[PDB]
Amino acid sequence: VINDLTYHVRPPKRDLLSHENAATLNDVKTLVQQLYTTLCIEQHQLNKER
Amino acid sequence: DVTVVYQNGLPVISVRLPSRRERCQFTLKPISDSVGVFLRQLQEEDRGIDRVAIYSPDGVRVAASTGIDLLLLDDFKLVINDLTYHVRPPKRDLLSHENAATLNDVKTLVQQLYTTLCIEQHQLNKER
Amino acid sequence: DVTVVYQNGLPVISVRLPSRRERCQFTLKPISDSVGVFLRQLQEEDRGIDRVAIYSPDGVRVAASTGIDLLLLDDFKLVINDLTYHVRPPKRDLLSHENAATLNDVKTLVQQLYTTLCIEQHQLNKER
Amino acid sequence: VINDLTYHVRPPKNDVKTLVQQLYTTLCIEQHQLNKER
Amino acid sequence: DVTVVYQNGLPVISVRLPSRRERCQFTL
Amino acid sequence: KPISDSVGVFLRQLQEEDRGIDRVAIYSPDGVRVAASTGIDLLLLDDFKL
Repeated sequence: VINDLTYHVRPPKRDLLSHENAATLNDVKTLVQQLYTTLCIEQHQLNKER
Repeated sequence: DVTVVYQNGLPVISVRLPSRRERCQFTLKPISDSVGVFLRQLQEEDRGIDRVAIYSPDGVRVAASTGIDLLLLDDFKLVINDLTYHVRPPKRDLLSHENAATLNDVKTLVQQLYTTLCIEQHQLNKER
Repeated sequence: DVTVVYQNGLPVISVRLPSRRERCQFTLKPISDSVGVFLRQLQEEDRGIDRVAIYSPDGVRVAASTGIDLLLLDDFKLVINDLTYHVRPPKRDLLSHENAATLNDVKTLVQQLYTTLCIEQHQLNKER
Repeated sequence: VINDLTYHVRPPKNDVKTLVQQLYTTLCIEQHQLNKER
Repeated sequence: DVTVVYQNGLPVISVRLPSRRERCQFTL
Repeated sequence: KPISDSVGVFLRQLQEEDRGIDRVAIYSPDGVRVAASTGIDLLLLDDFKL
């Protein structure tokens, strides 16, 4: 969107990833993030440096 | 009407804005961001917000020092200038109270993804 | 009226703050956080706080760059402009004797998973 | 671009798989090291 | 819904504002 | 001073007199907002929701 001109723009789409594998990999990412938040890794991490 | 969905590992929160009354979305890193950065991002994207603040649902205000993902374990009340929004889709999933079973889930997904890509052939192709 | 709560092994200090008379809670760190920036963010959350100070009740000022874990054992006296608050830290239980190796194995393994995930966009960042 | 003339200046001079392979070996370092120690 | 009325010699225009959706007035 | 000051000058003085204030306004006896450049004497004709 520019001044009153809705240029609808698309990229030349390259997927290079299946949908089910994307869902599994997203689950892996979010699950590691939730566990990092859950058991408070960075506290233990700075505790080793201390 | 505030939602949040995990697209590709990042939480994508989507929110209604006062000026121009368009819903806007915000993709934010759970680790490199505090809520103060998020409120800067709200008042930076659209300057029609006089006051914004995040309320934990006990009425207590979540100040601008906490982590995003620390706040994403709970649902919470978002206050734009007058409209409040108790936002509760953050998809609280860690009800197991067992960390080892979640790591079993981790290696289950990893072995599944290892198998479905036939990646050992790619590794031998790299060495070849 | 100010309480200190352990959430996820982290101290949460909820404060009855000035003019917008609310509870504002602070998610802190024992080690990386210190008094000199805790008071900075407390001054950040309400600009109208003129004089803020903190000390163990026999002391007159606990020092700047005091470790918060040193303060998480003693009854500090929190000082705001009109208000004083001497309050206590809660008790921190531990199972670091027989679940120690198991939980630290889990901590090490999930940190290795996290540095597997996050390192790719950090290599390029450090290269830039 | 100058007002008239044109310099063709000549100066002299997958990604998911690597991540999931590092992730796969991250699950199976410790038992492999404990076996290789013996 | 914009109006303007002459209060004491000055035009007092009153207008709706997007943020907070309160009508505001302007004496000019 | 009603002969020299506008609403915005009074509100910036009320703003700087504290620091813990962020939102200030002067409303009508009705719900509408008196602007910044309005003269004080026009505001002191009647009451107002501060």
